[PDB]
Amino acid sequence: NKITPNLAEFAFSLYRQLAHQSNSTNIFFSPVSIATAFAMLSLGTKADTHDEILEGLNFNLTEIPEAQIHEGFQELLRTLNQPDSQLQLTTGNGLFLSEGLKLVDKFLEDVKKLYHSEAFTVNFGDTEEANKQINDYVEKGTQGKIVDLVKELDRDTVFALVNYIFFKGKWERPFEVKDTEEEDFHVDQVTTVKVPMMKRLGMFNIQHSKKLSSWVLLMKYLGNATAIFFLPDEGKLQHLENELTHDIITKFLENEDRRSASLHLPKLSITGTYDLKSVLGQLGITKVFSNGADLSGVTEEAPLKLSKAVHKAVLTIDEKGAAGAMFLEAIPMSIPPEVKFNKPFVFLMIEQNTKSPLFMGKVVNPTQ
Repeated sequence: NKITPNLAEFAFSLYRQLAHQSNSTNIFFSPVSIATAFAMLSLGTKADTHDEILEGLNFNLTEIPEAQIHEGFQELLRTLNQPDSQLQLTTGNGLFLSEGLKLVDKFLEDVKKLYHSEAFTVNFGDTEEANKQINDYVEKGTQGKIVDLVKELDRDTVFALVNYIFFKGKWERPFEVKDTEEEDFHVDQVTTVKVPMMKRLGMFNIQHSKKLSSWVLLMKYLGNATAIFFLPDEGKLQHLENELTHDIITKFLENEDRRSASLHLPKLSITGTYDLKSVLGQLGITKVFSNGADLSGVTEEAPLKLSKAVHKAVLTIDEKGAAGAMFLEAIPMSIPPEVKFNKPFVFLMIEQNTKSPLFMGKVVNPTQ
């Protein structure tokens, strides 16, 4: 897991930029899927174009050899795509290139073999049909979950990247649907809205963190992932966002102690759609999107730039997800603390093998 600290730093850098853009929107993105997509893209780039990409993913190229970078990503892809995965994690990256380009066979091999991704040739001279084929690929890859992803291409487009991911996890210790009820969600300190709220009395990996001024809940999925929910104390959301570090996360993941709690957690159906050109440009990745791009590993003779790059992540949290593991947790008599995720909170999903940050986000209003 040599690249996990870099991915964690990329997650935070990406998160802190989005939360600065808008402070009143649900955030949800996949640090892993975005970083995978552009590490794969870097294989077709050279010189500064290449270096800007890996540095933008929080890799110090003076310290970590590039072979270890791509080895880390491909080992991460090996665990996420096990055929016997209960993770129910659907992700894909599509490269759409102008059919008039002479593509380097080495790049297409690396994309399909090393990164298990997809590359398509399209006639960008028909800009509305190229857009349809891009949206059809995402809709077919998500079996109808993500529809009409790309809303507009510009006529000069010759190279587009789409990165999607959809997660519906199954809780190892599930909630009962009968106990889900409508509850208040404090969008601010004087305002509430009603949302469907799951609840369960059980033995939770849960603690209050002085450092973060937050409650910290860890719940395991069926499969190889854990969800971490951060509930900030009153007026402490910005403090929580500032203080998150990879080492603080690791200590939480090492704790296996359990205490009783009456947990209230909203059902969630949230999506995030991001312009990676704009977003990753703020993180230093710009030349690959500019006329000066060195994409000579993709095509040798003709000029090329990445004209379009979109990321869409979809999350569903509910009670269960297809029956009968039958865990019995023993609940002590004492009064269990009431931990209600009924105000803005942050969350992070972690791949259990690599400790990689599969997702990160913030819920400011479950029914936005």
